[PDB]
Amino acid sequence: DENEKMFFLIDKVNAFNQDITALMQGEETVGEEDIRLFTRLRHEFHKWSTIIENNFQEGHKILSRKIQKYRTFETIVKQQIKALEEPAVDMLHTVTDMVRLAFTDVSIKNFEEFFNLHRTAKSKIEDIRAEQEREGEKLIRLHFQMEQIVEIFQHLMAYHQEASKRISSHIPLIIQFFMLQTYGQQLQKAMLQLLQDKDTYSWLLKERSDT
Amino acid sequence: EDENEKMFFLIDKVNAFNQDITALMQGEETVGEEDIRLFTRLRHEFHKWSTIIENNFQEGHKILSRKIQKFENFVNYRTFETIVKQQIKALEEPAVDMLHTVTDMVRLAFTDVSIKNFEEFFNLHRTAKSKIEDIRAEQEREGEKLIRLHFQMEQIVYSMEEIFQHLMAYHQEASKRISSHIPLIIQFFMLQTYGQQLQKAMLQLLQDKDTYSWLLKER
Repeated sequence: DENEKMFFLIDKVNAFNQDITALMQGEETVGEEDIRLFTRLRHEFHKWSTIIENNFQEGHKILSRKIQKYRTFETIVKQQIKALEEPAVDMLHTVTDMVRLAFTDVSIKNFEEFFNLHRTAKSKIEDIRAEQEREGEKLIRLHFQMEQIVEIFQHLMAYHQEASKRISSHIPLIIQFFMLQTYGQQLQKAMLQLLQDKDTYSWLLKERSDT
Repeated sequence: EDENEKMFFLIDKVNAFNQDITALMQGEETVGEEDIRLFTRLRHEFHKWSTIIENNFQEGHKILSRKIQKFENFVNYRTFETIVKQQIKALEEPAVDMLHTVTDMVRLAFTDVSIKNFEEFFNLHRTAKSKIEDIRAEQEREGEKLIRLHFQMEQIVYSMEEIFQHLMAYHQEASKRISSHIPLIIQFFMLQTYGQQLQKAMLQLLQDKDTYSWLLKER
């Protein structure tokens, strides 16, 4: 029956989507010395937090060296904030890569006996990545644009600390939102779309025994 | 040339107006005998925001503590999480309200700079007002979008007592961010960007030489 194919496909798509959801919620099944995506992301954000602290302490010592002598002074705090922008974007890319690999490994676990479905899954994984990574980057860079709005040593290092604190938390937040949560949700929706064209069901369900 | 005289006069008027907008953007404008500067009035609004968020947080802690006691007399995790989620969601419209309250203050500040500079130059005055209003619309739409986006970002997290401490950890972290990032969004869009775009829109009036006299009409 046409209807039997449809329901088999609903099942395959829906089990894949359940696996993507577990990934998005930090609760996927993993191996003994393996590690969960969510932990991999968290380690990366701890790294971010160490970078931010390196950056604050260097700014501390630069500002000291110039204060041994005003808009010349604030330029150095703002250039110190600015120096986090490309590392912020670098971390966007490294987090995206690990999410993309986890999603691809889910395609593999679910669709390794249906190569046309695995190929189609992967193609959505790449399309959505491109779109969300563009948007992710956009908002990271807007945040740094925003940050560029702010005896004097205390007024400036108080503002350096503030900026450093916002960056520390907000960049990870943006990255998770776009590159795990939105990426994941949109992938699930792009897979459910495969149910629209019932003339493609037989191709999606083609098995290895007859390729 | 009497043409040069004319352009010089218009550049002086536009510059004086633009330096006044800058004075507003930098908390330096001159204020009446017992008035408060625009930048301080924003700071007072953002202090109210802090309080709203603190109250929200303590309200949320109390509501959650009580929910736990009532049950006491992780199958309910989805039920508890909903309480923190809904406390944070309740801050969204107030966040947008503050956006509107603050942009009104800035629009009025900018309009009074326009009155002060251009009320003997009616065409330049109405031209400046129409720019004040078009840029309000544009930046407020953009600020609201970012505020609302921030709130959907927040709807992602990060014994019976460790579920409490977990969910309350999340609430505190979200509270700090909302307290800090919403005023940042508002100030960036509706004072800094608004101010900068207005100034650029006024400089655009120098493009058309044949309009200078009409701008300078002083009858």
